Amino acid sequence: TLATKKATLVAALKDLQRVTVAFSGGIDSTLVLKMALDVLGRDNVTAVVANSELFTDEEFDKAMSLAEELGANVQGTTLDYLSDDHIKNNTPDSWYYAKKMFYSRLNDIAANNGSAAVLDGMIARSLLQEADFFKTDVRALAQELGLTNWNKVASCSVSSRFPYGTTLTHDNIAQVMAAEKYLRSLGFPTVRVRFHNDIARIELPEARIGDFLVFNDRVNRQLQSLGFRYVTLDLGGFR
Amino acid sequence: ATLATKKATLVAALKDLQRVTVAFSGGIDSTLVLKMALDVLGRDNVTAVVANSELFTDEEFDKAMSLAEELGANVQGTTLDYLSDDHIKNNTPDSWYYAKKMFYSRLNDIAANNGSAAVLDGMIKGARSLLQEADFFKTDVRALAQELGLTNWNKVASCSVSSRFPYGTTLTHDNIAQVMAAEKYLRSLGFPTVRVRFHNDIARIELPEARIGDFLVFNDRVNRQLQSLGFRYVTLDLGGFRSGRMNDTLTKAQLATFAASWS
Amino acid sequence: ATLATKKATLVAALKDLQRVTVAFSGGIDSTLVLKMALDVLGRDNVTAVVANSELFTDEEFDKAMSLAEELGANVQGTTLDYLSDDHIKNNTPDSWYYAKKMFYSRLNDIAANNGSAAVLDGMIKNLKARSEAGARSLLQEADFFKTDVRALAQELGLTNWNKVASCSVSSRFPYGTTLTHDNIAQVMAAEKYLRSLGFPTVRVRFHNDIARIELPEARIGDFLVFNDRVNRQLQSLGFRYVTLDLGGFR
Amino acid sequence: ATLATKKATLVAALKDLQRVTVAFSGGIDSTLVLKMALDVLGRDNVTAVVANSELFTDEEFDKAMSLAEELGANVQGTTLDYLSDDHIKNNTPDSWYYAKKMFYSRLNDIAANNGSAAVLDGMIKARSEAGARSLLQEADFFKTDVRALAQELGLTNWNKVASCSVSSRFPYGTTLTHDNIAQVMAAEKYLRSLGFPTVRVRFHNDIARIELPEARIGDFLVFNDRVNRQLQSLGFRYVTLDLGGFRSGRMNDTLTKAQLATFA
Amino acid sequence: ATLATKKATLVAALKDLQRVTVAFSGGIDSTLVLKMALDVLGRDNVTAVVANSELFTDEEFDKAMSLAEELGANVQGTTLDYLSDDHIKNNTPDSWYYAKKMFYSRLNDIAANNGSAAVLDGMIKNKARSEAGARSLLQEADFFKTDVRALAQELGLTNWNKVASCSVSSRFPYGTTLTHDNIAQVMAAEKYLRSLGFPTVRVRFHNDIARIELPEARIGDFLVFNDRVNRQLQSLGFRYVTLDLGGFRS
Amino acid sequence: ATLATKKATLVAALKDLQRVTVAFSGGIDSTLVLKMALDVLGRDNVTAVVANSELFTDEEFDKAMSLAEELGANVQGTTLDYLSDDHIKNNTPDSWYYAKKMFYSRLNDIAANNGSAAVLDGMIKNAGARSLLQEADFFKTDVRALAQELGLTNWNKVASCSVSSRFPYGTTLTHDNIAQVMAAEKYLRSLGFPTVRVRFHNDIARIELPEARIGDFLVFNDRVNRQLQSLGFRYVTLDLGGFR
Ligand SMILES: Nc1ncnc2c1ncn2[C@@H]1O[C@H](COP(=O)(O)OP(=O)(O)OP(=O)(O)O)[C@@H](O)[C@H]1O
Ligand SMILES: Nc1ncnc2c1ncn2[C@@H]1O[C@H](COP(=O)(O)OP(=O)(O)OP(=O)(O)O)[C@@H](O)[C@H]1O
Ligand SMILES: Nc1ncnc2c1ncn2[C@@H]1O[C@H](COP(=O)(O)OP(=O)(O)OP(=O)(O)O)[C@@H](O)[C@H]1O
Ligand SMILES: Nc1ncnc2c1ncn2[C@@H]1O[C@H](COP(=O)(O)OP(=O)(O)OP(=O)(O)O)[C@@H](O)[C@H]1O
Ligand SMILES: Nc1ncnc2c1ncn2[C@@H]1O[C@H](COP(=O)(O)OP(=O)(O)OP(=O)(O)O)[C@@H](O)[C@H]1O
Ligand SMILES: Nc1ncnc2c1ncn2[C@@H]1O[C@H](COP(=O)(O)OP(=O)(O)OP(=O)(O)O)[C@@H](O)[C@H]1O
Ligand SMILES: [Mg+2]
Ligand SMILES: [Mg+2]
Ligand SMILES: [Mg+2]
Ligand SMILES: [Mg+2]
Ligand SMILES: [Mg+2]
Ligand SMILES: [Mg+2]
Repeated sequence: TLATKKATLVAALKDLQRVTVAFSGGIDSTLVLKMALDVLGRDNVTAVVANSELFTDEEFDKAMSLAEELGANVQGTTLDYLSDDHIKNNTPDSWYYAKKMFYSRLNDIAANNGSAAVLDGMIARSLLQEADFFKTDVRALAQELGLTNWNKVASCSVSSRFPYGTTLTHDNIAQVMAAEKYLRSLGFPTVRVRFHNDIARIELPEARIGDFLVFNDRVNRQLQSLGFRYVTLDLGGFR
Repeated sequence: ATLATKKATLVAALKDLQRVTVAFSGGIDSTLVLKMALDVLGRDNVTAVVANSELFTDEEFDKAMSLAEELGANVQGTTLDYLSDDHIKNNTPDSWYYAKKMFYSRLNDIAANNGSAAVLDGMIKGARSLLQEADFFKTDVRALAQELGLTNWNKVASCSVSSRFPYGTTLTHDNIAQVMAAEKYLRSLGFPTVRVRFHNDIARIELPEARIGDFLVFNDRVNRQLQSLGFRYVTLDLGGFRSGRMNDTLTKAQLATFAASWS
Repeated sequence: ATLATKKATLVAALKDLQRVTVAFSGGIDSTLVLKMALDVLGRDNVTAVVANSELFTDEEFDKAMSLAEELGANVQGTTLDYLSDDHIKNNTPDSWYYAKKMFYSRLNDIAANNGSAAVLDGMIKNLKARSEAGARSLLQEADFFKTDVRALAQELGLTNWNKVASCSVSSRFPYGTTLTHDNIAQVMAAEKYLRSLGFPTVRVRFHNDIARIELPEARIGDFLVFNDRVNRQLQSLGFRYVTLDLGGFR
Repeated sequence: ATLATKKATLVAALKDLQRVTVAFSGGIDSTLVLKMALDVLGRDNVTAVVANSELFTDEEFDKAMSLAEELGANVQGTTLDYLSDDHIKNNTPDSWYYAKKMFYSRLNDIAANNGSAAVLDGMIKARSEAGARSLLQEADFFKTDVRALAQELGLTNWNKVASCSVSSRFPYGTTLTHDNIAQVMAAEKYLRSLGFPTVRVRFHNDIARIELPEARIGDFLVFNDRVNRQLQSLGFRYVTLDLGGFRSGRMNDTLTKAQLATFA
Repeated sequence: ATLATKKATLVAALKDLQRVTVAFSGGIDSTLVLKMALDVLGRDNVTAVVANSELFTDEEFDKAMSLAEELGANVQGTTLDYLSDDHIKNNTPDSWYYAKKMFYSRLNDIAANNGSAAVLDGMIKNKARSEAGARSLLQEADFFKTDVRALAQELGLTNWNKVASCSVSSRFPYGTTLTHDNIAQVMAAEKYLRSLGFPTVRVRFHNDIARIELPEARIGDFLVFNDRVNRQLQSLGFRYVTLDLGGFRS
Repeated sequence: ATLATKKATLVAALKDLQRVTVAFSGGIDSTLVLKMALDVLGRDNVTAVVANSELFTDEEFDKAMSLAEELGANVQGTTLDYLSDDHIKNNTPDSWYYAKKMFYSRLNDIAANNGSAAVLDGMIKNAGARSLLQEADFFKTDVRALAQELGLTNWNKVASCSVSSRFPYGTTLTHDNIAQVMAAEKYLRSLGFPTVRVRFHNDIARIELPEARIGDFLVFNDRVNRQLQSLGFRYVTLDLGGFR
């Protein structure tokens, strides 16, 4: 039952005392943070929102507001992922070196503010995952707590827009980020502007490509003014 | 009158029954009944029963079983053999009634053995439909479900696969699986509301009209996929899913007459 | 041989016949036969005949009638009752021979009654019913292939002819399905309505209570604005379900 | 009767007249009259007149002048100011008639000054007021007889594109101006330039209401934004697409085509 | 500083007022106010008022009345005749203000007649209200949008009208006279279009023209309804039914 | 000037030349020229030459050979190797110049060897070759009018362009990369899109379509994607700007 799973989560937090919660602003880390606040109190919880080049300022700013809005003391940290050459040169194992810096930075903060653990929200401790929370358990328990506000856009590292072996730069990331942001603003929340030097190759879910046709000309000019020479749509669609 | 009066009628009927067996489909209506029964009578006085059958997907049974447990109910699966009844097997126009009889015979048998005073279902405006007795309309169901914190249920209206077949066509495991696989494939492309109507060698696909503009990119893949499942011709119904429900005043009048001409 | 030798062969055969009846479909081949008959024998000595029937559209008929007039021929329409022949009515693979037999029988009656020496059709080189009725395919006898037809038509200044290939409506019904006046009309009215929307190439395949519409796949995107009207229009023609074949044309 | 008799009637009427002024639009009908007039009376006895005006495109006028020259006729262009008549300028339901009145008046003036015996048009009361002669109609030509004789005469060049007075883009009672006429003409030309040869930009003050064949509306969506901006820069505040399309109800099922005709 | 400090300011202002009349729209803000008013003053000391009018739909009124009941408040509906004010009727750029003037006038009449010490609305930190002395307690306690959601969550509030309504006058050009008939026809058109799956829509009124505003991303799927939408809005009184090429809020 | 006047100028020039070799593409312009030459000089005094090459399609070549015979000309096929020239093969902005040199050079050899007085092509208004339509001031509208008057109706209506334009400047043309682009465009034309470019970007194909056609193309996305991948592209894409 959900009530049995919440007790597992309630009990696990009680044993840990002071915690540092890795907070993404999504529904999962939102549930963890609110449950931590409810059982341990605001003086014993630290919300950490990681800012970095591989994810959007909109997600960072949204998460920072939501943690404060949920009543947690919130702290920002900036990771410089591109200082790592594996990330900078986008190898197939970049993902690994990024996570190392992420968890290292939160492990440093937790040891430095007296936390007993770093917590995350995977379906470090994933107490939701240890308590056998499914996606549906997350929804019911959050509604029960009166939670309705969280970032519903699933973010993924911008390195996925670049081929392996391509050097990431500050300029490349900003160009892809602005292009994807413009496209979401047209009504397409799921999109990728895959970077191929002078070509942008846009990925949309195949079910959305018919609706996109009204925007062809505007997207072409906009992504050209961001620096692409050719703006194209992948016939295979998203993934 | 207000929702609170409708809720109070519901609480009162539940307490009077003491022990209930709740037929739980996973839709929003039976969820509210199940939630209310647990809350007023307690978990030891409620048995959630989910009927699994050949006419419905294992996906709906599994989803329903998990939701009943997640709400804190003891839930037991039971399997009905609808195709053992000749009216159902040959899909007569009253097949629905013998299916419902076989359904309710099974839940009354379960109720007698677990000491329940009644079988509850989620019918709204031998079994008891407390939502209907308390004058719940569809909007009342949604308001109390929101008030109660209920957010998980199957939001796609489930329907017996017999409706995909003409009256008089014999249902088989082969033709049922053929219809379900076609519907599962179409859902897997992003069309959660769809019907693959069976007409022997013709597949007639029904979509919400608002989605048919999106579908064209899949024409060739759906054609070839449904052919390998056994159809010779794969077609899209021009009237779409629930023809006439979206139409202007004159053409809903016209399509309703067309729909009555084949009564 | 040269186009000129083939043209000369055709001219001499026409001269020998003096008076002719041309089976005129409006297509390029009988257009060439008809124009040549006119040029060699004169308008007074040529009767152009367009057959109207239940298995083909009135639009194809009226178009041929106007085209023959435009070439300067006296044209007469005749009606065939193909469904009175049970071999046609029962839609077997050999129905088309009995259709052509009835067709050539009517043209021989017309030719006999106006004193023509032959019935002419536009068969070209690369048919039993034609020879058994004694009709002449002078383009085929003169070794005209399709490019010879185009070459002589260009030389004659012919530029207007019916470019739409006609097909008997019986292809809308599966083999063994009985043709009736009502089910033929139902398919014809349906296809005529769909063409009127801007789809000149279309098929309404008959499957009793199901209409299965075939469109060129490149046109299906345009069709969506018409879904509801086509659905209701074809139900009012008697179908229970109106469907679009996901496979497209043929 | 027979085609040969209809041609003879036409030839004789031409001979009885001896000198004519032929109203030449460039269409097939006035092309046939002009060719027959030349053949019977000779170029010195035929004057081709092409009327230019604000209610039609410059392309069609220039096209007609060249076509008459191609037939070997002495041709005169004349310009009409239809907007000087208040019925035309204020677009009343009878505006068309006063347009023809001004048209036939100007051609009669030309014919009287060059010594023609009649004005000829290619029609198959403004003519009975002016004295205009429709010799094809007096000889009972139908449309196919016009086609037969044009082919028989070896005519192959004429304007096959249907022209329509731009006054039809304006509601009755709306004042035509040089500006709003040019505004409508510029809009339709832009839409034709995108690949839409059958189109109307109906004028509704600050609104443009575009009529397209419905089979084209799906492809048109790729141009929405460019059309919106282009027609706004021509002076419309709102650029809209008629949901009923070009010639509403002509492509509707029987029930809803009679309900669309009832509403109108 | 903190939500708690802001909540405290609001609670004290509520206590100081003892008895209040709450202007309840059904939205999140006035939902927060009404819940705070009920929790602090008790159900006998708060009157929830939902304004019904021609410039808004019966559906939003029915939702707000029902929502106020769900919160456990005594709620009373009142009807405003916005069209009685000629500034509103002739839709000048100042129509909005004369509407709010009439609104706050009616709420003061109710509050004075039930013995309330103030009318409360749900204005937050982010006009004709101050020209009536109505109190925006969330605004005085410096509630921003995040504070409203933060406190609503803490109070267990999850149910409110999430669809922001908009006065139907925005469908009419400045200088256009609003009538009972043209308001109702614009409202029925938008309702019919919402019923097709377009919750964000505008039917702009231009006498005999309806100019429909849709999000551009929806227009590809909308084509399947063109003819039905065309005939439906003509049956409502439009002579022409059109789609704005610029989309929603062009 | 009237069409009859320009045609008369054309007739006189042809008579003046007596014997000509006509560079025949199958398009409307060279079709008009070829027909006028045949009509004025007779089949014995006209040689139609159709150039086959690696930069233009075998289909357009076969169509012209058929069209020349149908027009009543003795027609000769000749094969050019544009790629044997390094300027062409290395695809610079000067490639066109060497291509035209090689083209007119081969036609001059043919014309000199059969005794023609000139090579004729179909240039219209707006080298060692005569463009009689341009000298007689034919515009596109005059070409069509005279073509109709002559009863000409059959010609290749899709405007041809050297395949080298599918590759960026500085990209070396190969037999393989050309064939890959030629197969991709042929597949696309076979679906009903006679105007298309498959622009080559190594592992990316960038398809250009007339924008008016892009709405209908969507029913083909997956098949074009799969087909152009088996031809060797990794990503198959559509240019949002459309054709040209
Ligand atoms: N900027 C970030 N800052 C802090 N924590 C993060 C951040 N991004 C990801 N995480 C942490 O890592 C966990 C898993 O990350 P991820 O976003 O990939 O999965 P998720 O399903 O979206 O979880 P969530 O719903 O919490 O966002 C989050 O629950 C969260 O604890
Ligand atoms: N497989 C099933 N297993 C158990 N109970 C079922 C099942 N299907 C239907 N029911 C029960 O019988 C009632 C009838 O459900 P039905 O599908 O006919 O309408 P419904 O609106 O979908 O109901 P609901 O919202 O409760 O799912 C359900 O409310 C539920 O109580
Ligand atoms: N409705 C018809 N009316 C008169 N003759 C017809 C008709 N249909 C076919 N024919 C005659 O029979 C001949 C064969 O017609 P068929 O359609 O099988 O071949 P075709 O290639 O289309 O020839 P064509 O170019 O003349 O149309 C025609 O050339 C014509 O002479
Ligand atoms: N600009 C114009 N200039 C001179 N005459 C004109 C002009 N427009 C129309 N006409 C003349 O008035 C007659 C009627 O023209 P109308 O457009 O009404 O019919 P039509 O069927 O198109 O005739 P046509 O084939 O000659 O174009 C024409 O036949 C022609 O004689
Ligand atoms: N029909 C109405 N009846 C009663 N009060 C209303 C009504 N409409 C608006 N209001 C009141 O006026 C205040 C502001 O109105 P408005 O809708 O413009 O802003 P809002 O930000 O949407 O507020 P809310 O979230 O409460 O709906 C509302 O918070 C509410 O107190
Ligand atoms: N494969 C080719 N073979 C023979 N001649 C050619 C060929 N391609 C071009 N030409 C000749 O050179 C001239 C210029 O051709 P080009 O394609 O560049 O322009 P064009 O407008 O298409 O002319 P056309 O209508 O005749 O094809 C042609 O008219 C023709 O005379
Ligand atoms: Mg997340
Ligand atoms: Mg259900
Ligand atoms: Mg034929
Ligand atoms: Mg005309
Ligand atoms: Mg609101
Ligand atoms: Mg060419």
